[PDB]
Amino acid sequence: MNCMTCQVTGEVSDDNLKLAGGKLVLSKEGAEQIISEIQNQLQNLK
Amino acid sequence: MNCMTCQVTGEVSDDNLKLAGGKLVLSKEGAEQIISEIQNQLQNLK
Repeated sequence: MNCMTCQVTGEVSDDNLKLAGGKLVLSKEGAEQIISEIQNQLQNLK
Repeated sequence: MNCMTCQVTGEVSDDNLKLAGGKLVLSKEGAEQIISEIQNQLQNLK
């Protein structure tokens, strides 16, 4: 048996987040704004 | 064609960052740890 858990921290959420692959270019502030979107999706799905 | 720049902020970097994809599962704290890795890749090549 297995479950969706964080490989970097070990936390398990029902709304769980996924690692990057590169659909569009962002800078330092763009990437952190994606993490605002990602952490907001974990907090409540849009 | 055109230069690489942030579509979310408008900033350009020499080691510019890229959007999500879905490569492995993380939680809220794991995804922000990827932000630490991402912003560190941009910051270590200036």
